[PDB]
Amino acid sequence: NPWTEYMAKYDIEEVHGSGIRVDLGEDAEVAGTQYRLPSGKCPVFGKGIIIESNTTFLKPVATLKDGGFAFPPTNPLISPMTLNGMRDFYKNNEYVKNLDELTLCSRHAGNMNNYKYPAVYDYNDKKCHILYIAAQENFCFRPAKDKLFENYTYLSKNVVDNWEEVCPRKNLENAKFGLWVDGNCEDIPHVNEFSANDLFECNKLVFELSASDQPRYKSHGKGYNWGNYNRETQKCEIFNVKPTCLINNSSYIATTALSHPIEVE
Repeated sequence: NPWTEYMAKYDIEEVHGSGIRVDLGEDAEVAGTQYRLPSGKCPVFGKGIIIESNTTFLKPVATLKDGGFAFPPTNPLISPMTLNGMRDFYKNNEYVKNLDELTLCSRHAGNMNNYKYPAVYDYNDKKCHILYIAAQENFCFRPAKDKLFENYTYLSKNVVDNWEEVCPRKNLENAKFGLWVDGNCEDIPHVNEFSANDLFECNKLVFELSASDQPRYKSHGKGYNWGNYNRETQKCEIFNVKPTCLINNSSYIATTALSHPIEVE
């Protein structure tokens, strides 16, 4: 199989290793009590938390419906923090100061106190928001990809510093996910067809069906994490087994729950 190295980043069980829609893949103790928390190794592009009721989840947590999920204002301001603020903050730490923006944001969040907070990096403002609340679905709320969340990036304490190399980001244009069989890339045999107006809607549906750690209930990255979008027939072909090759097909764009809902390569 000549695709093995190239397709490794799409083996989501291995490279991410946790829930995507809801990531609660590890446990940590804070003062004699066991809590679940995000533990996936890849960033989740376009993911945010919808609350319905009229205020962003990146608003600071209340000090409940008054506020959001994020760290409350501190002194000096640890959250939110700009990329350049973080680089200045850590400018004496050669192991941290040159990290990519997402890994930096993850490490920054994890530098607060066993149990390490997840984060969201917003590419719009170039700000890292440490999330005080690690819950992702229930205040009633749910995780989602939305046009408003497009530049948000949901980050666990475990985001690897080489995610650029080993994690999905972009959708693959003119390409269809497949299964390497006997020296040839074959179609995924069974797919679950969801109609979708565009790639974004397909990416949002794959995310909705993807690996989830909320209904000892961990997904470990298993689930409907992939979709082939036929842009001609407007079908989001969703499946739950890892792809092991690509088929060239101008009609398709290959997406994953982790991938950005818009960017193509």
